[PDB]
Amino acid sequence: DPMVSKGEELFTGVVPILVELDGDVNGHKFSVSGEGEGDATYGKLTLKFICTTGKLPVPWPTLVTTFLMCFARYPDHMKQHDFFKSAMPEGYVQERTIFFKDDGNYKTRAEVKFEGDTLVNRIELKGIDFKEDGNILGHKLEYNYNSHNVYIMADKQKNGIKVNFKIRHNIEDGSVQLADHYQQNTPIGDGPVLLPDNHYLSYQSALSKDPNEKRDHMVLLEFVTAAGIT
Repeated sequence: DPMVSKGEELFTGVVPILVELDGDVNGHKFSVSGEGEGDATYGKLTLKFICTTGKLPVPWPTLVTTFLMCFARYPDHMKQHDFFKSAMPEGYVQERTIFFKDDGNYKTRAEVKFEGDTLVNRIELKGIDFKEDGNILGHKLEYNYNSHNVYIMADKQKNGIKVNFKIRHNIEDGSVQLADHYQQNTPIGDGPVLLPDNHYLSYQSALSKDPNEKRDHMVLLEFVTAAGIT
């Protein structure tokens, strides 16, 4: 497939990644810089984020989904389903609203694209209507993360895709904070892009700390594989 080729070809090896986030949650302002690499052949991403403004005002787990679906491993049998890569290198806009149950919401807009050999994820985040002393602004979420399917469909009208999924964040009391994700991706460019049949990505994420790092930070390791189209 000569089309499913240019984009796909960009991910056959290890790709350097840069992530930049400008954040405002209930007027609490913050910036985050991320670096690492992705290897889509194995669905593997390795990232370190730093809050460059000081103390992050929300729990780092809450920002995992916001901080690279073009790095998912698509089985050869599902390569016609890979919207993310087919939009490269001109890239794609990923927008979300993330509804925290009985709390506030994030609204995000990201541009994901190549700048030379680096894959870059530039994000603006706004959060509103949070409780001061809720699970999020009041930092009650454990520093861990659960494995979750992510559901993908065509939005044949924005010439893009819609994505929905729920994240349950473990709270320090043994309970869970739900984060209900609604997502839309559209290509930046005018060229043909793959519009997939319904399928899902399986995600697993592992959070850690750099023992040598004194700034407020998160180390994230993610594995992601496309499925649900046997």
